[PDB]
Amino acid sequence: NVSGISAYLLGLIISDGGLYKLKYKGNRSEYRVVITQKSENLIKQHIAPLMQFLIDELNVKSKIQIVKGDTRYELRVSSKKLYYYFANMLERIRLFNMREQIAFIKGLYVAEGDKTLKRLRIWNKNKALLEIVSRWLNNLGVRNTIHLDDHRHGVYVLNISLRDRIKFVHTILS
DNA sequence: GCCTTGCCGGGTAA
DNA sequence: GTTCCGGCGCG
DNA sequence: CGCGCCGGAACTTAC
DNA sequence: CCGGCAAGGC
Ligand SMILES: [Mg+2]
Ligand SMILES: [Mg+2]
Repeated sequence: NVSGISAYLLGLIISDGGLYKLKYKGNRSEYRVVITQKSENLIKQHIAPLMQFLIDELNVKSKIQIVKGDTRYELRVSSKKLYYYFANMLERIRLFNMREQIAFIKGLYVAEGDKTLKRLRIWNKNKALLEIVSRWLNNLGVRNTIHLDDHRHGVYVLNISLRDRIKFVHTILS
């Protein structure tokens, strides 16, 4: 159970939130696992109980916080343990098994994919990350390309070929 | 001649 | 998305 | 005194 | 993220 939900959550974190090691007025600190999202409902209904499931399984004692901001809501767990659990998992991403790869790619697409489904695309500034995913998708028989989509901000796009539309949607999304 | 997809500019949602 | 701010508890 | 959870949100920009 | 434009192939 745990590996799949972890990879999915990491997907969301990487793309719509982040992992933060903080240093405050002497000499305090904080370790944060964050996912931000426009919809408070999606955070409470879908994301938070998955995070809560993981927290319980890992015996993390921190609580899930939901903080209102100007433009989005923030799901935040303040936990050194959870922070390293995800940061280490991120470093070892190349060792993911198929269940984890599929969950992670799914997270990526929910967070930052072409949601219109007329085109199948994933955006990110991290080319290296997209190239891992690109390799995974090839082994799943999903052809794709990576190109610099935005010369302003250095944002690359991973475009999934519509020739493999069906296989992508059914393997990754459904 | 239709589809796919590279390219790019605006602008919310991170 | 990121890192500032203000709290608090703990050894 | 040094570190780590809590709650907020101004500030900045990648999708 | 979105979505219009258009250039490149069956
Ligand atoms: Mg992102
Ligand atoms: Mg998003």
